[PDB]
Amino acid sequence: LTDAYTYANYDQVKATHVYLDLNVDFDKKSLSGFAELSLDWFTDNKAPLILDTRDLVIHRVMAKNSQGQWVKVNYDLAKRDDVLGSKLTINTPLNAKKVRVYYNSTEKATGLQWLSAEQTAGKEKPFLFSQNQAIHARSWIPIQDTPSVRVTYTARITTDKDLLAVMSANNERDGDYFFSMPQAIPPYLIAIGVGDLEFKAMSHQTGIYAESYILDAAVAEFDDTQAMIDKAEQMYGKYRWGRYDLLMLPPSFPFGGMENPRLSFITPTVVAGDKSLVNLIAHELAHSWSGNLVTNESWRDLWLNEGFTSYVENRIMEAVFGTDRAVMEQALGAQDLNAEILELDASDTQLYIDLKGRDPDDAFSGVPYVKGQLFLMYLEEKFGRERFDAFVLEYFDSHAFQSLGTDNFVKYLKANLTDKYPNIVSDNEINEWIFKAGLPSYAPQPTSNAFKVIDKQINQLVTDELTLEQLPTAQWTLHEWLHFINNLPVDLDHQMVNLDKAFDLTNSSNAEIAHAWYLLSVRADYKEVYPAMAKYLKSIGRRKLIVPLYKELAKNAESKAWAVEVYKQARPGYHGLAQGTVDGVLK
Ligand SMILES: [Zn+2]
Repeated sequence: LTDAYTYANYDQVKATHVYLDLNVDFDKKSLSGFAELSLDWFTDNKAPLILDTRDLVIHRVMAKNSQGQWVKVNYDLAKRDDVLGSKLTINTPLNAKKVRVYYNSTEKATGLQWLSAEQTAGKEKPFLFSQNQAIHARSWIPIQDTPSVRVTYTARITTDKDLLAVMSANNERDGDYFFSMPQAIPPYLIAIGVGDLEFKAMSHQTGIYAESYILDAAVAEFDDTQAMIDKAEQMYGKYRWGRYDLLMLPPSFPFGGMENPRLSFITPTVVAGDKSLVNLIAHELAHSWSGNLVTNESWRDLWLNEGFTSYVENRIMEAVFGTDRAVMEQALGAQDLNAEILELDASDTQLYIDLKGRDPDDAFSGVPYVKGQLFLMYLEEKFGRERFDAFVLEYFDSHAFQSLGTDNFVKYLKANLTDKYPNIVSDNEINEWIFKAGLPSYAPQPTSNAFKVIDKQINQLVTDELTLEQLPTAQWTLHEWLHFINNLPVDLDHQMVNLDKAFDLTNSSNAEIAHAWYLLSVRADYKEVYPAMAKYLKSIGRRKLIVPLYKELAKNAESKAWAVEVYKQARPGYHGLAQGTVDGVLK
């Protein structure tokens, strides 16, 4: 029961399957039908089935008694929590083997985005998609929303004729689809998308679903993913899910992607045209092992997820693209970790983070990913890949479709590494790594030559105050451009213009570029890139591409006001998960 946030008494009862009978109503913006949990009881004496819910409407609850008869049981729907929602206590027959809840979700459901046909690319049909991480599955599924509880699911979804349903299971149009996931997964991984979707594959087990405009552009961009999976299997074990597809969501998607088994939800912001932001997909394919195959039991073990997924993400990048692309990305990333540790509370920089009773979304940083990566990179360098990678492979094989907590990871990390090959790493470096704030100083600090030739170059003194701009720009990769803009000095102000007029980083195609540019601009007061930044902020709603922009922007009361004026235009359209965040950084 290492886990607040769940009213679910997963102590005595545990659901092993979920049959969903739902109807997708776009006018009422609600899914309505029923959830049929199949349970496994541990205690011989009577106990209630406690389930998590949110802005769910309950019609009736049934359970199967000692004689398989669907009898009506009664429930209590507790007062709504601000973060956990309303606890549903259903009074179930001693050992009820099943329970059927009849409900609907409401449009205020926090785990679902209802996009009007106009907020879509087709402009003709609306679009729906889920995001159930961390604790939003309950907003449209009465269940034990806990990463500690894994269930298989089958689901009968009803939609309109001329709309397609997708989920994180096997899809065998008409408007009557039924999906099946025979693989036990925690709820945050139950996902659904409905819209005017088209499908093209790329390989034998990889394809894409999208709105046509981005379809072929997307298939041209991730046609490497098959490679990700073959190189990834080589070192990490088999891809136990069968198929791996990509679901491009509309520009409104708040994140960069969700690792929904068999169907990763990807932001359109990565279809750049040059394959530069592709580590995102290598990153979502990494979850297949960390955070999907083996999942954190609570949200304080969230690093066992992002950490390892970030580490494996890079490896897959080295294997298919080469270690120079690979460490060019570890550096670029470690620079932000350092920047975040600085703006962060010296309590959140810990790996086994304390949530303090916060929202699993509020309490969220880059820490567990990069610091959890440097951590495993530390054990790599310490033991070697042979030994480290054999261990990591067993680690995934041994926890196949299981849950794990920080304390136990340690027990295993010791019994299978740190103690297997003794006297290399001490339990002080282990404890220090996962429990203490900031970085250990002896923490790997990936360094990229190419980057660092640039470092030397950024030294064109006061400005064209040694060297012209006849640098190797015409050879600069996306990575090499973010490093330039990134450690370029914040004292260029206007001084800045050669830069934009020569390379035009303002109207820069790649979004990452546009980002780092406006970030630096507003910092140095390059006040010139405010209009382009406006459309940018109004257009895209990915958090990690507007959030930090709204932060720096909202730190000069005169500037912080320009924010509210635009955030009042871009506000509608953003995903709730984003609005929420920007709503706080904008006072
Ligand atoms: Zn992730």
